[PDB]
Amino acid sequence: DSFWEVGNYKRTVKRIDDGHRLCSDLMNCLHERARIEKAYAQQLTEWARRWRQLVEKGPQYGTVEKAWMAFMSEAERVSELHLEVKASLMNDDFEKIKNWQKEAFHKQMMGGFKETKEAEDGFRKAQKPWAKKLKEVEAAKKAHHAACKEEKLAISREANSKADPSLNPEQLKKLQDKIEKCKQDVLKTKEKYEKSLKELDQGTPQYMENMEQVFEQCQQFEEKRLRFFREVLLEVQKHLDLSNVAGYKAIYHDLEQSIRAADAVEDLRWFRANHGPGMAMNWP
Amino acid sequence: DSFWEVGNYKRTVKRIDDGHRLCSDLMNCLHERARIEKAYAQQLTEWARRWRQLVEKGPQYGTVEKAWMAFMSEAERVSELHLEVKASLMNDDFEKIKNWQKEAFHKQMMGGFKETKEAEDGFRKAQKPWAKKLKEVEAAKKAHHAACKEEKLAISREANSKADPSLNPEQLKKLQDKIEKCKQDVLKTKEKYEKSLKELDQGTPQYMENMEQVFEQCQQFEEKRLRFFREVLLEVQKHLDLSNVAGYKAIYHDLEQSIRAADAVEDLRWFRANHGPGMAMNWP
Ligand SMILES: [Ca+2]
Ligand SMILES: [Ca+2]
Repeated sequence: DSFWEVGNYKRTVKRIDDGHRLCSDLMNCLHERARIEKAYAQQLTEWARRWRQLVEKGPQYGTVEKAWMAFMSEAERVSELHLEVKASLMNDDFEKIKNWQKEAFHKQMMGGFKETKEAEDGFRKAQKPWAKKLKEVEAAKKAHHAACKEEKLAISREANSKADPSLNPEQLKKLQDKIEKCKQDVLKTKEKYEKSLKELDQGTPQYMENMEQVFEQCQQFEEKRLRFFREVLLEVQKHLDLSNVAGYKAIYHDLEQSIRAADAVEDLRWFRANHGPGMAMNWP
Repeated sequence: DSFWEVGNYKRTVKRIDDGHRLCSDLMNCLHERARIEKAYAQQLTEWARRWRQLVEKGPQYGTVEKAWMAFMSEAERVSELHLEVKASLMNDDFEKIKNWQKEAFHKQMMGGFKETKEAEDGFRKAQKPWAKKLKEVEAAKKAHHAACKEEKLAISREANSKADPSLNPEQLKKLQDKIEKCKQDVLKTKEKYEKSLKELDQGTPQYMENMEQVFEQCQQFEEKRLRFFREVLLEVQKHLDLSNVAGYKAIYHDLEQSIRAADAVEDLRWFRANHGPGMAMNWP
């Protein structure tokens, strides 16, 4: 089963479809990654909505409160970033691939892709001849191998009959000339076989040349996809990369500052003035 | 409403109990955030496991199959950084608060922190000599404010008892005693409501003293907690920041590298040699 075996070009043709399917796989892949990012963002948001509420209603006041409260903002900000990845993966990468797909494969009226049919017929036309001059070069192989086994009979039937009491000038003759319609026949086919075999090696270079034709045509098509894949993945890479986004760092620089603004004393001074000895008192 | 109003110290005392609850709230807050970080990593890990298989058993081959495989790596590595966040939030932040909480609030087996009573009883204590005298002054208030109306009750019995059928002198002669004896009381009563009111001011400066003495305790306790939130929050802030890890930038360098490593031309050669014309063929 080598590429040259009549009809083994099927693998090359199979690749045109694999191409379209790989396009869909990659879309699903990026889509799944998008749903995941969105899920993380949504959770961070729920957490932020939930704890901003709980902290506000709880007995925590002052700068320590704000400090605590800054994390809800941090959570919400991270969420946004991840929704940007989701957006990028979807509106950019996903749509890009979806369009490349529709622009590279076209439906055949009957069903299937034109570029696949185009390659299928190309390989047929290019192999049609060499194959014909093989179906017979294969049939002339049986006509011979059927004699090189039919000859072992005229020699076998004359050895089994050579030892029998019911022999006659006739029965003994119906085995004599048979070793001719075989011996002189085997050579008769030994030429049929040997001929077409050389009647094939004179068209073999032509056959290879035509197959290279169609094949190169397929490599050109595959090349466009392989290259398109590299371009796309490089963009998806930059989309997922939050490790270099200055905006991401800003979130935490801001977070810290808030946490530092936390001034205990001031919070205590407040409590003394609004709930402690510092309050006004109209004595008796 | 004022803090100096007897028993209003309750608020300063309730703060103690609240301090315990805030430690717990902050714990669950970090805990939930941890759950979310783990969810994300969990999800990124399934995606990678799923797509490493789909690509391996898929028709994508060559350098491009690895540029694709490179995103599963990114997924697995981002995931680890996140299980690292959870690990910190739980093993470090949550536990740190969990120690500070328990070992700072001596919870008395029966029910109630020994730190609360310390202030509860301390307040009752400092507010006894005052709540005591106030009870005297108070009782000496509705007593005099009763003698002032006691005489004005009899004066309406003498001057308002002349239009009665034949007045009996034996009565008016002593009916004027009622209106008189009253002033003898509004003489002493007025002297008590005024004497006690001074016995009240001879303790006010001492009252406030003992009172602001306990407050300061409570303040300094609350201050322990507040400063502690500032310290533990600065630590959580760090743990959340993914930028704080070098390997983070290394993930997208390694991703980019692999992708760039994708070569169309190269990948094609391989196909031609493993499925195309390049293949070896033993001709007939
Ligand atoms: Ca304890
Ligand atoms: Ca304790």
